[PDB]
Parts: sequence; structure tokens; C-alpha cells
Amino acid sequence: GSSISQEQMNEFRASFNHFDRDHSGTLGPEEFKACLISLGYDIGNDPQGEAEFARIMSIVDPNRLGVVTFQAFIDFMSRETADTDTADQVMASFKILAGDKNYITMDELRRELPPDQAEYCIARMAPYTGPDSVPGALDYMSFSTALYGESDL
Ligand SMILES: [Ca+2]
Repeated sequence: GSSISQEQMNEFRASFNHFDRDHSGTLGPEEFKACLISLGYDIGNDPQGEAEFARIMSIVDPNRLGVVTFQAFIDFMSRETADTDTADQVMASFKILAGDKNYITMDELRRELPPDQAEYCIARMAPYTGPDSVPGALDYMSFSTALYGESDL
């Protein structure tokens, strides 16, 4: 319950060189939008989202150099704490995280996600618990599409 972590921004600042088309240490407009694909951005390759992407490109330029910097990228990363349609792509990572197992532990989500994104994921994930279960197991693939408790009202 504190949004992005200091550690999340510290490992995610490395994404500054991950998708960097020219490796300038900064993602430009067409470059930033490509980096963001792997994060599950709120924009897409459509004419409306490219305008909104440019709206963000203006706020992730705090140095007025026209390029996205490490301290700028975090601005989007803290938004990650809200739902998206692209979010299906990023949630696919839970299968890689699990590897072979049919459930993920809360601890495994809390390995790749130090921040609130871990608790967000844990909450919507299917509650696999009981004595036959290990403490803090969740079904990553059979997760609740109805969120943590937004049913049977
Ligand atoms: Ca660049």
C-alpha cells in the first residue's frame, strides 16, 4: 500500500537501456512507446493511443530534452498499479515465474515485484490455501477474473 517501491524503480530504471533503440541511455518517442509494450501500457498502436502516448511523452520529459530518462520511466511504472487490457501480456510472466508448477507462491510474486504490484497480483489471484496447501499459494492461471471480492453482493 505505498505504490512503487524504491527497489522497483531501481531495477526498472535499467529498462532505460533494455529497449533503447539507439542505446543513448534514454528512450525517445517511438522508442519509449516500444519499451512500454512489455510493461502493458494504457496506449496502443491506434490513432487515439498514439496521441495519449504523446501526452505522456510530454510528462516523462522532466528535463526538457525530448527523451525519456530513468527518473521519467518511473512515472509510468507507478501507474502499473491500475488495470489494463494490455495487462494480459504482462500477467503471462507468472507462468514463467512458476516454471512447471500449477500455482505460484505469494513469495514468488514478491520476488519479481517488491512494490504494491505484488499485493495487487496476490489479491486477484486464486486463493489456494488450506492444510494441504503451503502458506501463501495462489493459482496464477486460474486467478479470479472477478477480482479479490467483487462478487456475491
Ligand atoms: Ca534512444
